[PDB]
Amino acid sequence: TTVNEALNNVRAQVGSGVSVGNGECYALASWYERMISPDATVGLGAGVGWVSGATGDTISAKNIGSSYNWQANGWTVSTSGPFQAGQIVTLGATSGNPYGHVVIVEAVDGDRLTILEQNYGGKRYPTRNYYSAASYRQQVVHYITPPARTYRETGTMSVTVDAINIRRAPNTSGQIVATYKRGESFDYDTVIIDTNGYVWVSYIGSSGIRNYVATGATKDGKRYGDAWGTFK
Ligand SMILES: [Cl-]
Ligand SMILES: [Cl-]
Ligand SMILES: [Cl-]
Ligand SMILES: [Cl-]
Ligand SMILES: [Cl-]
Ligand code: NA
Ligand code: NA
Ligand code: NA
Repeated sequence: TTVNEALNNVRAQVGSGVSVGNGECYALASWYERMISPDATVGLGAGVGWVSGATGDTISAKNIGSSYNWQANGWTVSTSGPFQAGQIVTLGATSGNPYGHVVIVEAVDGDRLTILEQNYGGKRYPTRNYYSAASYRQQVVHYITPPARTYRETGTMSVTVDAINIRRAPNTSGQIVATYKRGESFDYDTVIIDTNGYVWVSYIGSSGIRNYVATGATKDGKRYGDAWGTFK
């Protein structure tokens, strides 16, 4: 899995309205890191930090750059930019939240940052927001720069999000064939569980080609957030 592929996976969370992991800002970053460094034994994604760097056995987003051993896994940390696609970025504390914030940089276009984040404005699900880099950099603490189980199952999925893309491959740049909308139901014959990625369901489509539908995030082989529909 490349940075681009992990990033594409986070992009595909946008619009789901469904929390990754426990809904905190750092759950999105943790999932993202895990996709890039799936075999790390220390770090945020691995759930092992310096006990000295935290208080009350709680995770504090503003301290994520100093509470976890990022360079153990080949990541680099800086207090200076510039912003780059693929970075994890931590932000200082403000009125209301003593723990600050953490996000993922999706893209940079001139002064425009495209930011992927969870639980920014009470919205405890992944969203895409735009910011001015000249403004945003003033709140940055750290810039953190990066370096499937399959089985048969005959089931029916009922979709409980606005829409899910249908794809020709089980990855998030497999280009859209169509979508399934909220409430709609469809049959599948195969389940694919990314160790760190998505639970996919799959079937052979009308034109004889196998199709794949993502149904929610996975981390370390288990669902990491609510499913995007119900199953029976
Ligand atoms: Cl320690
Ligand atoms: Cl360590
Ligand atoms: Cl701070
Ligand atoms: Cl289809
Ligand atoms: Cl096929
Ligand atoms: Na690794
Ligand atoms: Na998708
Ligand atoms: Na494709």
